[PDB]
Amino acid sequence: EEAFIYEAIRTPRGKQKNGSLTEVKPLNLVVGLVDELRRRYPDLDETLISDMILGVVDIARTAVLAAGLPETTGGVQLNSGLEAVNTAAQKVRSGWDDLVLAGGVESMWATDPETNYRIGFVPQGIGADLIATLEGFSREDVDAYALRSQQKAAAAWSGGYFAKSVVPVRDQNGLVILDHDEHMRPDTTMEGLAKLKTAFDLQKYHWVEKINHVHTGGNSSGIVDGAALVLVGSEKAGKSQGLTPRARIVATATSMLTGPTPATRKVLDRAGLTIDDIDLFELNEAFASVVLKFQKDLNIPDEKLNVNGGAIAMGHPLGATGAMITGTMVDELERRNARRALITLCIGGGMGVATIIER
Amino acid sequence: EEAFIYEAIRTPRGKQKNGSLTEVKPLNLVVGLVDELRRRYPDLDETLISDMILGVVDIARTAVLAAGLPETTGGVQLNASGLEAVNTAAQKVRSGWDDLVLAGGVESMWATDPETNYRIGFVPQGIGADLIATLEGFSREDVDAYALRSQQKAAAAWSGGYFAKSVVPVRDQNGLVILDHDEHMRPDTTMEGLAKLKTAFDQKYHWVEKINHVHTGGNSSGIVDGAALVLVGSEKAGKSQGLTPRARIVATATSMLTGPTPATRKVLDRAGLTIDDIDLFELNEAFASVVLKFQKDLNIPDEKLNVNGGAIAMGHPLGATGAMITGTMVDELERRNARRALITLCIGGGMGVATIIERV
Ligand SMILES: [Cl-]
Repeated sequence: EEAFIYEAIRTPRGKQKNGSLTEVKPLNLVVGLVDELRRRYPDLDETLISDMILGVVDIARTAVLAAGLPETTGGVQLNSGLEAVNTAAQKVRSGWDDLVLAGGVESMWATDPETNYRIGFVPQGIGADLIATLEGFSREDVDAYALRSQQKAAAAWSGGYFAKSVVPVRDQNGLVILDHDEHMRPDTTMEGLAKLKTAFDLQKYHWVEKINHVHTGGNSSGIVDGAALVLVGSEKAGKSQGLTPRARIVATATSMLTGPTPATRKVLDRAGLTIDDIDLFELNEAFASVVLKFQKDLNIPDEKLNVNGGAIAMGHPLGATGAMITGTMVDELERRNARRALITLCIGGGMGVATIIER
Repeated sequence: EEAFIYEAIRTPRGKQKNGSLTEVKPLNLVVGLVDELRRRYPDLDETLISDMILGVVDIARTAVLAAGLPETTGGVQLNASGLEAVNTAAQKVRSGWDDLVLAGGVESMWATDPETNYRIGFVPQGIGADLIATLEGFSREDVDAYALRSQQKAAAAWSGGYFAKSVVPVRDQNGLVILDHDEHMRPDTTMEGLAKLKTAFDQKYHWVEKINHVHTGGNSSGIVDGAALVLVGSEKAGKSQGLTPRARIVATATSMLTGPTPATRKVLDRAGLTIDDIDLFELNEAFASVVLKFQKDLNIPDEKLNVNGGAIAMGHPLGATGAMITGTMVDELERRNARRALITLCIGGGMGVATIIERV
């Protein structure tokens, strides 16, 4: 039993505290995606949707009720060792569930020194600086990575790449509240990044005399509000409801900011694939050094990594991350007419998840 | 891809506060079961064990490490809501990418009984149980007779030797036996004894004037210490390691105290089975009224239900419950040369889970 992605949508991402989604309750952010799916697929028999799976870093069960999904639909809420998309594929592959909604939601800690904005866990930030210290990534390296995120995000937005999947959030009278990723800073420059103050100032690594603190509010991802859902199902369930499969989930696997690397090696193993076989690599951008280390570890070509930008630009939506970056790849495989993407992030108490999809 | 159960072991159950496992750390209860699986299958390649999944009401990750399981084995903690250990393990194996999985749980020290101040176990849960008794017409005598039969059938199973293969004694750091039996059991229980007990829990159902409070510390299950583990795997994993499959997991499904009923109807639908096709029904005994309602709802024969006793007698081990009652059925199918059992419990923010196994 193969698991296919039939749809993958998401909310634009709102800045927390003083942004556009601050008054919108997380439930309503999730129910609006269900309502968009219904507009897209009005004939859909929801009796086949066995679970809504929500990552939150009783909303899954409450969301089912507020959306008016069937009472036969369960709610699964995830913070240990699992991930939403990975869980939905295993359910469907097991052959006892027919359609699953999988994704997550975030709605308002490490903080950047000048803006007081969440970026987002203190010891993670120190680890990030340790990685840069151990691996020899300079302040200019991590800033150059941040710049390329903002640039690729800007190119993706202005190029229309996200038009199909990014669903405007509207108020209870229909006025658009937010239709774009407002955390983006497309005016970002290397000179601007260099003035920013470092934000995170160990005995296992006893040869390190001093940590070279290089991460800031500009090369670490700010936390943003948002929701995302992926509709996963069997072949028979989708051909039942006249849905067109958009990608196949080839393999998934699971394995303190270094987790994505081995989970990626493992998923590649399970699928009988190598790095050369993957057209696009998508890794959540929690901190620039962590992405650079992943790239350095696996010899990942620059032109294949986070090709439409990542969380440094658009924001880190915590629980919603997995469904957002999956959908970003489902869409980008189609725009490129490319074949395979590998999507990976932290679960993540030290633990990573990696998933290979096929167009 | 079929999911098979290759082994199912469990700790005896310790009374909380004054009992035999009160100073045994929950981590050690789990590690002991791993070390027992090793004694049984010493040539087993643990590299095929992809996860340890533990329900508890960072212990799964710490368990993997303390047990010296491989660094490739991950930990999954269900405390992750709407999921159940054994059901999650089955689906992983059936998915085809995981070869062997350890699934179970652990409890180690709220509604209490009015006299001995034990725990039994959430106050409003007990009110719902009384409410069910009132709506359905179960008397105090009905709920007590149910408790009595739990004690009797557990007494029977224990003295008959039924649990000898699966209940693994807990031992101290010098090897002395700390606990080898289900010490919460009260085999001397009588109807006269149960009737003296004080009730513990005294607009949707606007036609009910007063709730008939019938639940006590003798017909609601006390919470106990314990751990349990089920080893689930694929056909090929078992044949590489030369393990003998004991049962196949036919189906499993998921759906305040009524959840097991629809989950059971659902699992039955998925497997293409009726109630007549099941030899044994095993439902966790949180409260006597809830077991009687399940039985009454689905027309379950008395001789098929909780046939070796349940939590009222042996104790409710919270997170360990699913693996313990699963193992109870793997053994009892074997002992009867019977074919199928249905194992069910609350997850359970209102959510029930039911799983059908078939003896292989
Ligand atoms: Cl890049």
